[PDB]
Amino acid sequence: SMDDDQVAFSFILDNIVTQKMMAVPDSWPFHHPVNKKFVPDYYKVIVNPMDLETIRKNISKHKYQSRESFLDDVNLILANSVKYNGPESQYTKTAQEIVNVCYQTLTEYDEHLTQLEKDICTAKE
Repeated sequence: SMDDDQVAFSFILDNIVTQKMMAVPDSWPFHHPVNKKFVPDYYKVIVNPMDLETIRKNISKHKYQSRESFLDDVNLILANSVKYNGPESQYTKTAQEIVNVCYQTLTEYDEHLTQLEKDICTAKE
């Protein structure tokens, strides 16, 4: 957490969110938790809400020690959209672009994230 490997790892994840996932066109509705004022039934239907701001807060708190836990929350954003909006909703297509560019960027950074993950895991000993 305070160690530089965790901080460097969190920094890379935050940059994927801000530079790539939040840059997806029309992605604003995913940037923050759903507003109940405009979507009144949302929290009755979706039991485990997730959004990009919540992911960034988790990164800031160093919640993620590897990409598997990060991806679990990223994929939950899409899972909720399929359930709430439907599999062919414009909003679900946006969520899929967000998820897709996240995976693509992780791949571009693989060798580097792999090293940080290994060292973070090593230090947990």
